[PDB]
Amino acid sequence: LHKEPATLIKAIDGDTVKLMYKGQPMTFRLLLVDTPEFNEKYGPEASAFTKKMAENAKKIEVEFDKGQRTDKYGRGLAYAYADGKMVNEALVRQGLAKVAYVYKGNNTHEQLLRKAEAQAKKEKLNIWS
Ligand SMILES: Cc1cn([C@H]2C[C@H](OP(=O)(O)O)[C@@H](COP(=O)(O)O)O2)c(=O)[nH]c1=O
Ligand SMILES: [Ca+2]
Repeated sequence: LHKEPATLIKAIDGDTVKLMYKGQPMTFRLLLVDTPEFNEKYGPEASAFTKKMAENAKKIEVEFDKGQRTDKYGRGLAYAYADGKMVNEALVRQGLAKVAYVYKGNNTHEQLLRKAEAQAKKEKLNIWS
């Protein structure tokens, strides 16, 4: 897999963000994770976490997996990075997302994220508290 450039257009919530990619606006949904909706417990914390990570970043990149690159809603499916740090992983490590939506053929970083979820659970962080 490889990283490609994008720029932030707007934070949306914990697991979706509006980025410009190959010069076009797109909503990206983060692969392999599920944040609470804003209206749910830890939703506002998840939104804030992703917003801060994306806005503070000097460099945003997206990394598509081997399979589908857009979902049935026209959302781009990617791993997102802020200054080299994967947002998907960071959310899970902080207990602000669960590993979820692991479809065959778009699951390259599954075990990395499960290891992060285990550590968040051990620490009883946020959604595991
Ligand atoms: C993360 C992800 C979601 N989806 C679809 C599955 C779910 O369909 P349904 O809407 O019918 O539940 C929805 C969950 O996204 P959200 O968590 O953003 O709601 O997005 C994919 O198709 N591929 C994916 O990789
Ligand atoms: Ca969600």
